[PDB]
Amino acid sequence: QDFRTPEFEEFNGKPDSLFFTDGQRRIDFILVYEDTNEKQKRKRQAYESNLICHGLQLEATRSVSDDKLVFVKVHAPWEVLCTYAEIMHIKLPFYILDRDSFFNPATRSRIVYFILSRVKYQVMNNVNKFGINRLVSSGIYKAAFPLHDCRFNYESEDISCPSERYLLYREWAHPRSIYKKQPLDLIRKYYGEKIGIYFAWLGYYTQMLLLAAVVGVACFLYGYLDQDNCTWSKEVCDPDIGGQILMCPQCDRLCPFWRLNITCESSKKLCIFDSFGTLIFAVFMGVWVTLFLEFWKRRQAELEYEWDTVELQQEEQARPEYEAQCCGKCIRVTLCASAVFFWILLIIASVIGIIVYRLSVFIVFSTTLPYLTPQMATSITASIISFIIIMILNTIYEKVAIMITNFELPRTQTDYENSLTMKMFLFQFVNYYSSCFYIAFFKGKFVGYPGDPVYLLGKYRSEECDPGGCLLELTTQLTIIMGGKAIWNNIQEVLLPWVMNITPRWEQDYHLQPMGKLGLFYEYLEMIIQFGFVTLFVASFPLAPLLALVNNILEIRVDAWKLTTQFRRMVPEKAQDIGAWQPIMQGIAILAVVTNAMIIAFTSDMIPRLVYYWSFSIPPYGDHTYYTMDGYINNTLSVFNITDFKDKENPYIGLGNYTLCRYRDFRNPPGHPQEYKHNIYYWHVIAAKLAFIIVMEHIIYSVKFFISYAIPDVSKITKSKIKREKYLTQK
Amino acid sequence: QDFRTPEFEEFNGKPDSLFFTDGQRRIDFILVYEDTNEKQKRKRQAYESNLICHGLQLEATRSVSDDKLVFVKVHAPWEVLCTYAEIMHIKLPFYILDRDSFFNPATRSRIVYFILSRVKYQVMNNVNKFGINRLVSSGIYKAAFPLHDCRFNYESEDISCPSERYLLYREWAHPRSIYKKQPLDLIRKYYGEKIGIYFAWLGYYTQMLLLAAVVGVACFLYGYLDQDNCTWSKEVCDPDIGGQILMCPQCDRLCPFWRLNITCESSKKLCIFDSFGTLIFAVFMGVWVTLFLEFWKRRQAELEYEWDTVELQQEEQARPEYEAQCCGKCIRVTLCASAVFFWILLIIASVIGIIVYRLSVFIVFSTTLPYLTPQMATSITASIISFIIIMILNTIYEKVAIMITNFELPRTQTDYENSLTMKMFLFQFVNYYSSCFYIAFFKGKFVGYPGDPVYLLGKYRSEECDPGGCLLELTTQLTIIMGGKAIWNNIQEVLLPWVMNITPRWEQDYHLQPMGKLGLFYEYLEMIIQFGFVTLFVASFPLAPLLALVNNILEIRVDAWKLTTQFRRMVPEKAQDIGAWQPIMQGIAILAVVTNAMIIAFTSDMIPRLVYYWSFSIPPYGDHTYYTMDGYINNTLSVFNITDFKDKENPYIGLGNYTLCRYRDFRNPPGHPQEYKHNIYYWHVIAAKLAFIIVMEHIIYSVKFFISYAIPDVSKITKSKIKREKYLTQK
Ligand SMILES: CCCCCCCCCC(=O)OC[C@@H](COP(=O)(O)OCC[N+](C)(C)C)OC(=O)CCCCCCCCC
Ligand SMILES: CCCCCCCCCC(=O)OC[C@@H](COP(=O)(O)OCC[N+](C)(C)C)OC(=O)CCCCCCCCC
Repeated sequence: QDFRTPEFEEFNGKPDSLFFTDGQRRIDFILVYEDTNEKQKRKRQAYESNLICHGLQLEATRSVSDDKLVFVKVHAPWEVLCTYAEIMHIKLPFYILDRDSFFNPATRSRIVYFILSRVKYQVMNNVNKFGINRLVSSGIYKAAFPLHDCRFNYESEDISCPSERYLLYREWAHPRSIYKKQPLDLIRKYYGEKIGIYFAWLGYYTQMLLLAAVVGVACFLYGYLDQDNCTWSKEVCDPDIGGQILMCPQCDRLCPFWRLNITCESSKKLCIFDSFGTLIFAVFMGVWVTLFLEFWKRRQAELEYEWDTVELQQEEQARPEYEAQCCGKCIRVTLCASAVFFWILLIIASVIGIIVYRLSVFIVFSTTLPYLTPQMATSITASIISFIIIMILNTIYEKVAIMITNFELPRTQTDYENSLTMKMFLFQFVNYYSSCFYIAFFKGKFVGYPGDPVYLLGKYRSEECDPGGCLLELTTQLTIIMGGKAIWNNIQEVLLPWVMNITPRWEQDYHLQPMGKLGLFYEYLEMIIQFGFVTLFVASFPLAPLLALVNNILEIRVDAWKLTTQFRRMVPEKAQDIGAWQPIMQGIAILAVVTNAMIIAFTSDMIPRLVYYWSFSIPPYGDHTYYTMDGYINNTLSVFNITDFKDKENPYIGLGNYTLCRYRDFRNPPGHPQEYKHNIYYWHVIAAKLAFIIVMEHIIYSVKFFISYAIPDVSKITKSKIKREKYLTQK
Repeated sequence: QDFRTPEFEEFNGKPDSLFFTDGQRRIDFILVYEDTNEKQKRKRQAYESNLICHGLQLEATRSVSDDKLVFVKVHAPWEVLCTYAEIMHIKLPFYILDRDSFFNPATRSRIVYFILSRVKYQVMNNVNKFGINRLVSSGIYKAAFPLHDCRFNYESEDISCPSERYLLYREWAHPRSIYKKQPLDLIRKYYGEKIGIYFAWLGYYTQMLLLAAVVGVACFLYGYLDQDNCTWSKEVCDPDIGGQILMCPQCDRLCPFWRLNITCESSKKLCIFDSFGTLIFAVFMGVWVTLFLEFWKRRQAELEYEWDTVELQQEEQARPEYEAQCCGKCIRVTLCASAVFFWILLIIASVIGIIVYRLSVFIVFSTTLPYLTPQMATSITASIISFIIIMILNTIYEKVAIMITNFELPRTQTDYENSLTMKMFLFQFVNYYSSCFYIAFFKGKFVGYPGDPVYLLGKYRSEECDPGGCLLELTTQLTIIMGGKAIWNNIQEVLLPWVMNITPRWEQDYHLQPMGKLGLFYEYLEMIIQFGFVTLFVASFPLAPLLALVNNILEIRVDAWKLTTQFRRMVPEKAQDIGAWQPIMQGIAILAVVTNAMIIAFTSDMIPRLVYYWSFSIPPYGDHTYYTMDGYINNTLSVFNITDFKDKENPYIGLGNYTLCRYRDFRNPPGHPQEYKHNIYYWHVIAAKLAFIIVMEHIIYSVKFFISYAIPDVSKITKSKIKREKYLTQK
């Protein structure tokens, strides 16, 4: 009730003062309020009473535009600065040249934020009810933000203070400054080591993506230049050889007998994407991943020394919702785990809907066709509809997961962000990569011969793949999803405000958007999901690091322009690493080695070509003299006489005027004793596929272990600097 | 020259005083010397001068038995105790009840050892030439040991001091106290947290080996009880079926045509060791390994809290050899790496000598035979000769590796122990497990059909395996090596001093053996090598954890009796973990998952039995009705008509009066078009083997990752104790 703030001067002489009316002390925080309201007014006055009794100097100012709002300028004198600096253990370099400039205003802002989080506001209905975040959650204060130095598109009128926001906008956040390196010490000094380590991680990720994109475009150029040497494509759309294959139908009855002449252009793309260049690129990408992780740990330790992020934390004060709300926690985490499991089953049901749509619209496209084949058109529209489902479901799960982790009770903001990180990454992982996993590993891998086809649930045959392989469909789906997400983000964040185009400093900072309690987390998530698209399916097509590099180069500058201009100034924090995203990245790495090996083995369909080249064109099995690839299509596809194993009994007879069809499997001809069991060539191919998985997995994992053992976790320059600062501190 | 020690009292009133002649101050160290000698005498007197000038109180005593030796009792007063306790940051619990008993004499001994390592002994030929270890390396002091409390087999005569060595011998080191648990706080308090963490690791290793041995003897009892249900053994030594197989010869000419009747007893053991019980045990042993590592990290963090081992280290003073001796370091480490690579190539040449011996003595045993077959006798004598070579080579490499790492120059004792650990573990690893790796993975796996056998170097055919499999020979080799090492250590350390069966305290402690600069390191190495025998080849036979448990139970007590009675009292040190042995153990774990999977797949020969049971006894391939195992031997072994592919041209004709032989491979009969290429059954078996490797490796590694994620790295009780001590220290 007593000890009100010093009353309003409201002079508004300079538009950007960043100082009190006496001009000798600097504003650190701004607290905004308005004026059943009498007890809240007593509450605010008691908070300011305990605030002045703690030692912070205060001032009021009524707003010149809207007289309901009152702005409270908060300054910390030097004494409480030294006491709470010794309390929270801030590392310092020494310079007593200016007491005001000894602490940069980021450090002053986090000191005043610690003081505002410690102050009790006298409400003892529940005893010891304290906090500034409780006041803005209760609504008696609207915000407790610090101030920006100046406008971004102008110069600070005060020549005393540095116009650091203008310098950061001119050198880092302008889109016509996209070529310059990020000034990382300015970003750290102005925004804290939680934002600075994010932008350092993003710049380093951009450099490693540049390396991977250079090697990927080299391998893709090798494939595109060596697309003429490929023999099986030239054989499959030779009209004499592939035109007379007469492939067996794919659906039950409503699909006609089709020839293998039609897939030529498809195979003319497919040899660019399943060649030896993609194998060399995936074997490179494993080593690139372990280089990425090891040099990230080196850069993280270098930032840990240089930005002194290991300073001692506080006791991690609980959330105001957890203080205001408080076997039960066990059934709560069980209920939220069952909810996220139910949502994962919903996205699996969406994938099954994509399968059923693929079958039905393939029948429709086949009957409406009389360039692009019906299979490629079916795959393209399926990928489009699928990606639209991905966008709808990830927005809906964003809202639902916010509500789910708000339903259960975490203790602090760290545990809240960790639980939200876990469930959000789990559904974003499954939601983005489940369709690609089904295309790569479970599409056409379980269908039988046309005499006894397999039925998944009855009346729906499992979808058959093209005789070249399902790698082109996986490439189409992956490119559609990744490019659609990149174009969606570059229309939402970049194109929208670009196509859209006196008062004091605190009033200008009020008319902005706060960053939120999560902050950079969502942005982090995008890159992590993008990381999986770089890493899990890199053998699908090698041009994914180039698209990721373009999206990352634009993402750095759109995050910079969002953070400098759009968002309010946040309280600077300390962070030694990115958080849970580094264990998530290591898990994605360890899984994606296996995923790349299984994409080259099962999906890419180059191991049958290698086995036919080395062991099946030889006089024990083939009529050729030496190792050669011609005659691959005629000796690969199995022959089927029309003898249904089975009650309709007419899948192919009603439209068939030819007695013999061919199909993509490795089984015996019908004249054989074991007429439709698996051939010796099938088991040769399967043994070679699993041997390739074992050899590539063990070689890549041993190389990654040896590289992680050979590269030190911290650089020699950083060890020398640590030794030098220890030796100078000891004296 | 000045400030000599206070002169000799030599009263020798009590045999165990552990106090000075005044009786108020406790002896902490004993420095022994004797008396071109004049400069060394001046050196010793200058060392004692700087010692008394630092503040330590000294006393001399001439020896009553041998008058050349002089014993110097070293006491630290309370002032220098507090100053150097604040210097080296010793954690304390508070009790000023006795100033002498505030620091236990282990802490007093390590304080006085720090002081003796800091003191400069005035020799400024090379400037600042300092250390106590330099004096005992130079020979002017013989030793600088602390004192034991009392005799082990008697009670201390002084009722003031606790007879802690007698209590430790009575409760921990006596072989008639083998059933009691180790008193770990007494071991830690008396011997430092370098010995205490070793014995805690050994006791915990014994408990986990007890668990693994219980499950292993359960699986072995399942195999031994279910040895009658096994069908292929009953078929192979049925005289009607296996007696008429007439297997094809193994060597070139001097091996006769042998029948498969002879292997019955061998197969009667082999079904005990390749059954489903060993597969279940290896799948269990992966989870047991990750449980071992996770609960070891939990116990290590619990000891880290309880024994405060994380206290701040000093600057890691260099070795006296490195101070006395000092592109060059690069060529030195290159030369020592080439030396250890040359020695590894020598042990590979010894393995090749074992191969050549196996072939030649199999010919000799086959010609001298007219129970045990010649193959089993050949394997047994080969394992005996091999194990003798292992013992000779590991002793010789122990001496050679000491000389090699003494040739190159490490800076400190930590780097010296790490380099010796690396090269010693590398050769002990290769030396112990190379013969077992060759038996499991490269024995009989590369031999062709008897028409075109393979020659490794010319005139020597690669050795063929028995049709049951090489798992019995691997079991024999593993049991011989492990039991021979255990019996060798229990004859050398245990049986030898057991079959072998006034003066002051410092004279009794002098007539002992010092522990050495390496200490427990060699003992550590044995358990680590034994750990590989528990882990890498556990699917060979499941009774290896039982033998390891017996050897570990005896090893705890022989290390206790060595350390309490035989060895001199060492200076207590601090250690947070075991050292390099924990990364070495994690590497052995990660390798041994793969090694167990490849032992079950390639060596165990149960995947051909499963494939014949499920897919080759069926009317597509077999004459049987349902899944059954009878007819495995007749339908498994390939048939060979005598048609040599090839200049001797008579390997089998000279002793052969039968036109048809059978051999252990999966190839076609001679009437086939592809007469001797690999069968469809071969590629089915190979694909099933590699699928088993992939499935078991990914399942075991995912289970190990999920268990390492599910179990916390530190216990909840230890977190509560850390919270409580932090909350009490904050007040
Ligand atoms: C861990 C993260 C991603 C896991 C993805 C699982 C991949 C599953 C692969 C699969 O379904 O293959 C099953 C069969 C069929 O072999 P394919 O060569 O696909 O036969 C169909 C191709 N063809 C129509 C031209 C004849 O192949 C086999 O019989 C070999 C089975 C080996 C499976 C190993 C999976 C690892 C499980 C932990
Ligand atoms: C990493 C630590 C330990 C590594 C140990 C390496 C193991 C090598 C296994 C091996 O040599 O097998 C080669 C062939 C032969 O298959 P087997 O079934 O052994 O044929 C001989 C058996 N038979 C006489 C009854 C007919 O089998 C194959 O063709 C499949 C080759 C797959 C090799 C995977 C090794 C991983 C290398 C990094």
